[PDB]
Amino acid sequence: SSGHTAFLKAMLSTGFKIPQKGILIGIQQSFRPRFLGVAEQLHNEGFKLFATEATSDWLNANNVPATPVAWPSQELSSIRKLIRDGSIDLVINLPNNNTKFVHDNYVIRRTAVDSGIPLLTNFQVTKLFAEAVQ
Repeated sequence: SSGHTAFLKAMLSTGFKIPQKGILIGIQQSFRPRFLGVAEQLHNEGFKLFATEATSDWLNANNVPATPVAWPSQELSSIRKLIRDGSIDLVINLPNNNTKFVHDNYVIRRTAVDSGIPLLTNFQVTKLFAEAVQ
């Protein structure tokens, strides 16, 4: 494979650029309790949050606004379309053992990297990305 327009634009970046638009949130259902706090914090900082339907509804039900998106396999807007037109400039995709979503998660991570979008796949990092008031 190769990278294209989105990727080249990323190679022109400085390295200090911090996401501003929206954040796609992908997490295993069972990890919801611990993540809610980080989500709320990201929201309270001006980020628009996007998540797969079930997760988006859970977020909203817990005072954290979020827009639902469809799983690539179940194509609710398309994740690639959002990443493609700049609505999502950061992707949080943490481990998920659900067989039903393993490929979708692979595809989501690959789409982010292919377009030079920062990808957070560890909760530690993600955890500080929010507290840092960043």
